[PDB]
Amino acid sequence: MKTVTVKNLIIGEGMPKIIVSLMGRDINSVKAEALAYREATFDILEWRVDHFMDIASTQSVLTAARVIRDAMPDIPLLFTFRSAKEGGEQTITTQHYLTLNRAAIDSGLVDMIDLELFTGDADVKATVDYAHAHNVYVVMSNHDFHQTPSAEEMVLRLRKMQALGADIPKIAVMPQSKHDVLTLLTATLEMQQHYADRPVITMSMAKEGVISRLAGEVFGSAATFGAVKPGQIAVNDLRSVLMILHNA
Amino acid sequence: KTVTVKNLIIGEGMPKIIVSLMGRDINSVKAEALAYREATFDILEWRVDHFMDIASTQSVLTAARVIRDAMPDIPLLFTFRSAKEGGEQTITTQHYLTLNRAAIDSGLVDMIDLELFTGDADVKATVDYAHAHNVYVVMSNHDFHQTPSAEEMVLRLRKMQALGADIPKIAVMPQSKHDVLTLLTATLEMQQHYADRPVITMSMAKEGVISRLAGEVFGSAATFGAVKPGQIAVNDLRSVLMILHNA
Ligand SMILES: C[C@H]1C(=O)[C@@H](O)[C@H](O)C[C@]1(O)C(=O)O
Ligand SMILES: C[C@H]1C(=O)[C@@H](O)[C@H](O)C[C@]1(O)C(=O)O
Repeated sequence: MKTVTVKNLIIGEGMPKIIVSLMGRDINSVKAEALAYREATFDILEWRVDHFMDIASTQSVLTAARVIRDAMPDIPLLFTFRSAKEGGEQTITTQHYLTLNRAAIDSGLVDMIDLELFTGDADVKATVDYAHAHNVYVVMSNHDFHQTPSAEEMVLRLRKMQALGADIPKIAVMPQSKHDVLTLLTATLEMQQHYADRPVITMSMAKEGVISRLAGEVFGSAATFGAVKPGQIAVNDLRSVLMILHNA
Repeated sequence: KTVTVKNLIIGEGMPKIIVSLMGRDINSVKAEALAYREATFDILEWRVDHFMDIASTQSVLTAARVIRDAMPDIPLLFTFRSAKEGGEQTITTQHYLTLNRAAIDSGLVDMIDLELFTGDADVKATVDYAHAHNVYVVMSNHDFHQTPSAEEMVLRLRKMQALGADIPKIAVMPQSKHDVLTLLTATLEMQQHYADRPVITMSMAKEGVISRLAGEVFGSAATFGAVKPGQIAVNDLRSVLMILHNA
């Protein structure tokens, strides 16, 4: 199990790491959230770039990145444009997605980038190599906000992410039943004990899936998503459960 | 259905917290019952198998009286766990039935524990005796070595319902991480497709801890906490159950 050490956070060891997601529609609103999030205790800051309106301007995007980086200079910073297709806030062409992600990478302002598995294999390969050339780590991601694929399909996707050079494969799926939550946990475990040689993040969405945000140390998810301000768990509550589990 | 003891409704809301009282003699039992008044929990289990002076029914019942004296309004479950199923000692079947009939008669306890594998005829006879005296049965099966198939566990929990258990209960020892999922799988199947009453399930040890926490999710109506591995301090346990319940 290779691990990813960012700043001094070690992902894939110990208790799962708590990610919070910062959403801002403009520079002022990113800055407001950056100030408010800075009071809070968590492990990784995800900047959800798809909420930012001025995405046509790479310079504006990089100004927003710099504000966040400067607000929390020591926090692992993850740059994420989530496509509408996978539950994001707006549409983007594959060429512009690549422009932003490459600009984030070569800016030096971010520690990790999110890259969607189903962007296209040539574009994903290329972008993984560029990130690695610039010492940025890749969280490769797939989300299904409608339903849960079979255990075997989910494992196939995570394994393809490893094959593509992902530092941290990630998958998030929507339960339609409690059975679906067991399927996601079963997929996580198979990955952990038969395939994973790097950290993997998995989650079952919504109220039904909350247990998957708590059970990561047990079945093999290396990070979880927490809220500063269904399924969303406040970071101090989240950390409480993770410690209690860890020390049992 | 649910099961109500002293206003505690088992089978609704958050999983109920059981704490076990474990004293080897009357001194220690009296001292523990007093200290246990300071903790917050839903159900008090008296683990009768820890008690050394076990041959004397009168001695056992006196220990029950001390407990009831310290905590008059707590739901009280009288449990002799045979060594076979993880307990501290073994008694004759006859004395096991004698001790349980004595607890039932005494009016001092609200529930008894009967082990499913005690024998079908003896089990039904005791279940009927309990209900005749308005005492509920937690029917139990524990495997401290391994985890049976989810199919086998569901079959056991259904067989407990068939013999009249008010609350079927299985606790099993995980050997693999998969074993923990298997227990959760059996739990969900029971609750959603078979259970017409509350059911308690647990995966033991550290590996199984999530099963102590996730009862609301997968269908276990109660869990075990400690006042003093895989054990969780009652206050910590309560904290986690509330975070899950209120999400
Ligand atoms: C899983 C979480 C994310 O993907 C974040 O980017 C998002 O802001 C919140 C989230 O969807 C969640 O906590 O359910
Ligand atoms: C399942 C639990 C019990 O049955 C209690 O009698 C015992 O004290 C503790 C227990 O074995 C547990 O919490 O694992």
